[PDB]
Amino acid sequence: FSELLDLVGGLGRFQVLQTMALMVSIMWLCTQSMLENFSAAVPSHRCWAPLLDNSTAVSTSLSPEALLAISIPPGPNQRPHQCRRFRQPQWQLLDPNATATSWSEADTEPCVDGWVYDRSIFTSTIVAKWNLVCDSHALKPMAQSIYLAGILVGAAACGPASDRFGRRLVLTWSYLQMAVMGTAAAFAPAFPVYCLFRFLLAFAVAGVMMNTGTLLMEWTAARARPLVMTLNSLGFSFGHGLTAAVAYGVRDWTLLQLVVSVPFFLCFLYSWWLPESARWLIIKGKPDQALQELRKVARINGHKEAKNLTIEVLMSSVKEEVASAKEPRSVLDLFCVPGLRFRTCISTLCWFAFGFTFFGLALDLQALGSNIFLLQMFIGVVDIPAKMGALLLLSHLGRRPTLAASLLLAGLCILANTLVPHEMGALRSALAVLGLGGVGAAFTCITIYSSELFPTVLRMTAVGLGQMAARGGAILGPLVRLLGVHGPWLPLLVYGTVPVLSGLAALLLPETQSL
Ligand SMILES: *[C@@H]1O[C@H](CO)[C@@H](O)[C@H](O)[C@H]1NC(C)=O
Ligand SMILES: O=C(O)c1cnccn1
Repeated sequence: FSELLDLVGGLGRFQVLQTMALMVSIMWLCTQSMLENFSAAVPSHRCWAPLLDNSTAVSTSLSPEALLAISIPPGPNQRPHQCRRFRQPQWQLLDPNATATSWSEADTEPCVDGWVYDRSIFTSTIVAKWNLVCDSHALKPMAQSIYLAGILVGAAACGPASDRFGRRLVLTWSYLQMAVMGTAAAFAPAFPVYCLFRFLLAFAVAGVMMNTGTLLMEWTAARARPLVMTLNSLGFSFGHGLTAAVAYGVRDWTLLQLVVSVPFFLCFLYSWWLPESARWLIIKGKPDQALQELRKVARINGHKEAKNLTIEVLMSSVKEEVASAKEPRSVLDLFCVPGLRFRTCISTLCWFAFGFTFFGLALDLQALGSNIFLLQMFIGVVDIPAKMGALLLLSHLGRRPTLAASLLLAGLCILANTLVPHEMGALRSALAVLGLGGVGAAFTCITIYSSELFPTVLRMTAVGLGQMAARGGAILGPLVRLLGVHGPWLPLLVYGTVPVLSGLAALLLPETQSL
């Protein structure tokens, strides 16, 4: 194909503008995924109680700090209980002689009148709107899991649809669906409806990602292709900083979810001016339209050789692409061939480790450290040098030790976070940030390495299985957080163990750098 691109400008003004236009959309797309650190933050809470919250009653001579101790019992973390209140105010508990043995646990009752939430950091969040606390605590990670499951299902649908209807068309309607479903999720009347709209938003997020990457590749000359996928990878890195920047200014969840969605109407609008993939048009038998796209790109690049092209030139020069239809393959082929079972298992395990660990940890930063805004910023700031250093080491040391050391770095940082005492919030934050940096570096490695471990006809099927396995593991990410009831160290132990074991397994893969 690339000879046509060289006649048209294989890197130039058009590809520069296209890369910029698609990177901006990827930034906003990243914010959509990261939003529920802020849209679904858990403000500290207690039961509603008459002496504290019905100020219209007879006036109080005591201070709130005394009334709270008189009204809400102490909880396990030596702080006011989040799910119980005294059935009758415990005036006896104010005296200096008093003890916790002065009341029976049967003297408490659950929050019949509902909860009161701390408004000092966030004005509102879905947790506070629909009382996703106490017996309902499981509903937050369920919502996160439903979003990630939407991404899995949308990716499964995108492939067939993209090959039938074209890269640009599916990208266009994906942008529209993101705008519409995000706006709808901002105004959901009930929690089931919020879940439905977040699922349908995720369904489109998958389409945007896949077709962004594909439509960059099918318009970029090979000499510049590694660079462009590196830039596509940094779009998400800037998205993390953008999430921190927007969420710092917009403390109200409806307004936040609306503000990050509105941009996709603009993305939808300018996706109509992008040219459709010429490879796809020729493969599907429409060289007359492909000629129009090619001459359009040549005009954008200010070129002069555009006069030379005709549909016969296209059909003659793109034969090498047209021939690709003759050799179909399937996922079972990866496991039936005895020499490839081993590679497939270990590689898929690495993909799974990336997805599971990242969307396990990155979606509860409120638990990993002291300040969520700086945490969300720094998992973007550190992700950039992690990725660049990964590329350098992946060139100098080879694929095998770089992937192994990256995953082991991630795992050992996350596991160390179970040892560091709770008082050292700064160090706990730093170790979490470094762990997520290692996971990003490992993503950079496994993307490339999975493209080299396999023979050329199975290459695409193997990368497909890998990315689908990452999508699948991400669903289990949030659900494993429910183990925290047995101790906050246990989810960290799981999130840390998975990358360690997969990193050790990666040492068994063959090195694919030629020397
Ligand atoms: C609040 O106190 C007023 C005092 O007159 C009382 O009439 C009202 O029923 C109380 N409401 C609640 C919810 O306790
Ligand atoms: O690893 C992936 O490809 C993934 C998983 N869940 C959500 C987004 N991306």
